[PDB]
Amino acid sequence: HHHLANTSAHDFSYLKFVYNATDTSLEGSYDYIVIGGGTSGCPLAATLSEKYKVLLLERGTIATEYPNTLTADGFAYNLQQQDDGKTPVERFVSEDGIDNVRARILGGTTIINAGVYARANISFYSQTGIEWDLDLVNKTYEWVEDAIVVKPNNQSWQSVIGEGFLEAGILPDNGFSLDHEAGTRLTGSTFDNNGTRHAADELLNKGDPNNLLVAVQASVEKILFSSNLSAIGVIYTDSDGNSHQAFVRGNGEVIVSAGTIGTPQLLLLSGVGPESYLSSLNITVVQPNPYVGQFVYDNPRNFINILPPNPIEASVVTVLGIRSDYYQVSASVLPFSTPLFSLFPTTSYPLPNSTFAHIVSQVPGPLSHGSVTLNSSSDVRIAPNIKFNYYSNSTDLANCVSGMKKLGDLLRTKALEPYKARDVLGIDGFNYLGVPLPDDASFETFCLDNVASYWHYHGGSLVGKVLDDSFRVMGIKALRVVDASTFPYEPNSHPQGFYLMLGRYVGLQILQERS
Ligand SMILES: Cc1cc2nc3c(=O)[nH]c(=O)nc-3n(C[C@H](O)[C@H](O)[C@H](O)COP(=O)(O)OP(=O)(O)OC[C@H]3O[C@@H](n4cnc5c(N)ncnc54)[C@H](O)[C@@H]3O)c2cc1C
Ligand SMILES: *[C@@H]1O[C@H](CO)[C@@H](O)[C@H](O)[C@H]1NC(C)=O
Ligand SMILES: *[C@@H]1O[C@H](CO)[C@@H](O)[C@H](O)[C@H]1NC(C)=O
Ligand SMILES: *[C@@H]1O[C@H](CO)[C@@H](O)[C@H](O)[C@H]1NC(C)=O
Ligand SMILES: *[C@@H]1O[C@H](CO)[C@@H](O)[C@H](O)[C@H]1NC(C)=O
Ligand SMILES: *[C@@H]1O[C@H](CO)[C@@H](O)[C@H](O)[C@H]1NC(C)=O
Ligand SMILES: *[C@@H]1O[C@H](CO)[C@@H](O)[C@H](O)[C@H]1NC(C)=O
Ligand SMILES: CC1(C)OCc2cc(C=O)ccc2O1
Repeated sequence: HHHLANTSAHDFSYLKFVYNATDTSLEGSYDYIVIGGGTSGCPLAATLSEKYKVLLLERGTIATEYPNTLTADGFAYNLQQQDDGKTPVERFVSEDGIDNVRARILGGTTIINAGVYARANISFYSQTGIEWDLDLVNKTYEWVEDAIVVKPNNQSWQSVIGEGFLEAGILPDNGFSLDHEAGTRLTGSTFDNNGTRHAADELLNKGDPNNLLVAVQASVEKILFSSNLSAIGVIYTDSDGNSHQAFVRGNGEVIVSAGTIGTPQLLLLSGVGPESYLSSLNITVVQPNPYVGQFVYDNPRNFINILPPNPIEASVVTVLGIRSDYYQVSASVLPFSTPLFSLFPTTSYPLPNSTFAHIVSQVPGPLSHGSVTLNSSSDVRIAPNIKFNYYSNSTDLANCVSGMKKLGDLLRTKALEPYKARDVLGIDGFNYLGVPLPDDASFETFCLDNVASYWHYHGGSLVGKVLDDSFRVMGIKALRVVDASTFPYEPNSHPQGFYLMLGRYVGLQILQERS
């Protein structure tokens, strides 16, 4: 952990090569175009720029425009803020009826998230069947961590929860570790010890400023193809609504890094997707693939909220309780009168009047899946439909049962006993905001009725379905996808670490292949 970042201001040096998409001089040929300046997109573009001319296209603006994105304290503000179409948080509702958000900003979801940093479960690599260069994976983790990851300071609530998890039998004590392993640990954070947010945008600082150009408020509308099927370029619109073209040249490539929602949307809009679905919308099929926008996953979040009789200190999540069937954390939260959109699954949820502990469990996988479909066959700014089918798979429900029973165990610990309003023997001694924990039937109803998004959604452009083991779109030359659309299961409890790593790792695979 010699390599970890220090406390330091958010580094915006890269703004020297960030331009408004209104600049027509950006139009032309590049070696690489990366669509979406997010978690995977930024480190991929920075890596490619070491040797090649790169255009990164991001639909959102720069984080300096929304200062509440740059601190731990600002986290709530971004979810409370109304979505006017320009804000870094884009609000949506799944067809399941569950409120949710995605990022719309340079840096992607790393600019709005809860900061928790972990490496992938070391078993993930062989699970995929991809021939990963495991030494390069680990060096690439250190390259991310060196830039943006700290060892968090002590926070009283995280220490309480950590003692609780251990007392509740989530063993062993792993101390401070970045690794996803069974047991309780302090993990890394992309919030520094001063509360400054560090994010994927800062990895642009590792790019070559002579080779990397970033266009912001660049809404990529279509992938352009040859007339040997190859991606050749993009159409993108600017904030005034004027259109622009950029192309790749020679052995160059287009990479889509537009996220679980944005990637399948743009593939479908560009005629890459299920023949009968695109034909039904009169979208000309460039490449039939029955799986674009299929196998879209949202790991369930289930939770209780306790209202201690004495104030607790607010904390960022740093302490994790990991089993193979559930991943658990808790945030301590200040009261608010404006709700944090998607913290609770609907807008009709009680407001807290005092500090509360949000105590949560995450279902692994999950095994339930749904799909992304177009709402508009022409306009990328119109959000696609998304459905996750929470708990349609009974293994997911069985796992939520186990998780909720373990949160029961946690509330019974000596660790949590001081946070009860009444010194009675049972967990009815706590005061709850919303529904308290309840044989399995009542745990099942609790799981089904009170599910929220963990925000760790993934899928829609899966390796083995749409992509090969090199992240290439099967049947198309010069087109890759690198982002959370690529895997049907989580790499770990907190996937930003994996997707930051993946952007640079695939960039290095691209540079090697080209040698
Ligand atoms: C509120 C919240 C909290 C979270 N907390 C954590 C946590 O603490 N730790 C953790 O590990 N994970 C966390 N996650 C999950 C994790 O951050 C995400 O899974 C991950 O960042 C996704 O990376 P991505 O590259 O797939 O997408 P993104 O990072 O969202 O990148 C996609 C980018 O593409 C852009 N875009 C989309 N369509 C287009 C288009 N057509 N043209 C141009 N640009 C486009 C978007 O604006 C965006 O910037 C959280 C998620 C949320 C929503
Ligand atoms: C780009 O320029 C337009 C005016 O042409 C302006 O409205 C918009 O805010 C600018 N966006 C950025 C990111 O500078
Ligand atoms: C990669 O790092 C992990 C710790 O994150 C370690 O368990 C593993 O042995 C390393 N693998 C290789 C091939 O070095
Ligand atoms: C597609 O176009 C045909 C005309 O060629 C029309 O009959 C059909 O209704 C159209 N479908 C859609 C969904 O636009
Ligand atoms: C790590 O990954 C493998 C799935 O490949 C799994 O068998 C194991 O449960 C996972 N462990 C944890 C603690 O998530
Ligand atoms: C577009 O979005 C709304 C959800 O807000 C939905 O009711 C409507 O039917 C959608 N249109 C299509 C074609 O899916
Ligand atoms: C759940 O998931 C697996 C696919 O992984 C499948 O075998 C099983 O049939 C599904 N279960 C239910 C209850 O649908
Ligand atoms: C938003 C708030 C209140 O603080 C951060 C937070 C983070 C996780 C991530 O594992 C889950 C829940 C949560 O709650």
